[PDB]
Amino acid sequence: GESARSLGKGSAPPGPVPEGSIRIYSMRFCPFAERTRLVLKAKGIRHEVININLKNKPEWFFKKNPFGLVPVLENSQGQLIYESAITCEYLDEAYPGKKLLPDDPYEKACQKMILELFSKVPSLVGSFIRSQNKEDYAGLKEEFRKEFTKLEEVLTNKKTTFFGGNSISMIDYLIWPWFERLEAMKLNECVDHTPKLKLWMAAMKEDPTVSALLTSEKDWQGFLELYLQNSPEACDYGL
Amino acid sequence: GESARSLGKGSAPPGPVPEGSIRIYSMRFCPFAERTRLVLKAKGIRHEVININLKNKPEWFFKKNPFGLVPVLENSQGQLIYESAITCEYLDEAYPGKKLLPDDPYEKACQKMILELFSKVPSLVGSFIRSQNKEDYAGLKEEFRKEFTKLEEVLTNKKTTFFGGNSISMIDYLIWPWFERLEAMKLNECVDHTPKLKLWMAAMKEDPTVSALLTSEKDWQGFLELYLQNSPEACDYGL
Ligand SMILES: *S(=O)(=O)Oc1ccc2nc(-c3ccc(Cl)cc3)cc(C(=O)O)c2c1
Ligand SMILES: *S(=O)(=O)Oc1ccc2nc(-c3ccc(Cl)cc3)cc(C(=O)O)c2c1
Repeated sequence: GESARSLGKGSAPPGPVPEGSIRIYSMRFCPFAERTRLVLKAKGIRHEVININLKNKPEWFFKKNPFGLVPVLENSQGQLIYESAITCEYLDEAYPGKKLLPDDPYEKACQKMILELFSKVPSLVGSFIRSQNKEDYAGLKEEFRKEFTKLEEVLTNKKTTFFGGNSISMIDYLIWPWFERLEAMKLNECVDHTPKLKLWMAAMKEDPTVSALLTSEKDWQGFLELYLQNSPEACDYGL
Repeated sequence: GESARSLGKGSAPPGPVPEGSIRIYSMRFCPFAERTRLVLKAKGIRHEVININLKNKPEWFFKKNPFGLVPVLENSQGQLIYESAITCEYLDEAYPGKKLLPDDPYEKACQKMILELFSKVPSLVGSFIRSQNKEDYAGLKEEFRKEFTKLEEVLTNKKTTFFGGNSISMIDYLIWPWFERLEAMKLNECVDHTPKLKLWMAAMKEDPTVSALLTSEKDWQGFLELYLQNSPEACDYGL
């Protein structure tokens, strides 16, 4: 439990990444970094995690990513890779095991097109934070439904359980972390008129990788409570 | 000249793409679609162009891309690919000739990270359109310089003429179309304190692919004049 505690302002910069492992600079409740962690787990990649206190960042972390954002991968050769979708594609290419992206140029482009379709959803988390009452909440639900109908159309067209076929693949993991938090946001009704999307969510929760990393509603709310209180302890909720 | 004229509202949907060619739905002055055209030319890919009148779109074009945006690739097998960066990566993978993206997972990720670094520049075209006087213009220049300093740092770190090395590669073509329009926007002073970036621009203009597709300042201004007048003839400036 204690080894997961975040590194913040004044922490010593970590040592080199050992041969045979890759490191991810992450935060336990960041959906972008969850993408990378899903991919690490799905591909069976040996790794270490350093959590970053994003409310109280170490100065040395800007040497890992000049933008100060997680996720960041660092390997034994000293190479640094950031931007969540880039870290995921890098891992899929650089490591053996289950290929998460198809080899076919067209089918890979399709996955990336679905990812572009999804692009408005992460910024609706900001809309969620700024929603203060029942009227804001009604409008927010409508904003989520609008985006979710687009994803429903993809699953209708394909007639598969997942966004890349009948097997879980990269695209599913790239979109999953925002769906993971719907119940905690009280936005689970927004999939009510998207039945294929609703079944997709149930199938995702049964995926061994997703299940291994899933954070409970209570933990989501614990984190959120502290994060909106602007606590430097938010990132270490539950330790 | 006349074959380049755009298809608009009421035009007949085009026939199938012939075997041996790929089609791009484009517009002659769209920088996103210029990315794809640069890649088609650089890789020596046989193709046909259908220009879309973006101020007066054919209803059938939404069957090619539900979002109604260029570029869109359509091949002889009926597959449709859109989103400019996706069309480019697709072409690099699907076709023979010069590989524009490196094979190495890390160096490919680096190109994509530079692309993410560039992400604010296309939206500064909107800032440009909304700039109405000399005070707005001063602020606009400062906004461009801020982004350009980030790219200057990439070239300083690498000590190469281009963003992916000493040879032109995918990343250069992905960012080029916005730099092509700097002189016409009267923003060429914004590279004055970024000397490596300024030399990059001069080297790009000498690239045979870039040179083959480059549009003159006068044509840029012709298009812009008509586009801001909201003309349905803007897209066909010069015919
Ligand atoms: S910060 O840590 O720099 O960035 C950040 C990380 C994670 C965030 N998660 C949420 C969130 C968490 C739980 C629930 Cl139920 C809803 C939303 C929100 C935000 C945010 O934008 O405030 C996060 C920011
Ligand atoms: S529209 O055609 O749907 O989209 C579109 C295409 C191209 C644009 N080009 C410019 C532009 C052209 C020349 C110069 Cl000097 C500066 C800017 C602007 C815009 C825009 O956002 O208005 C374009 C829109």
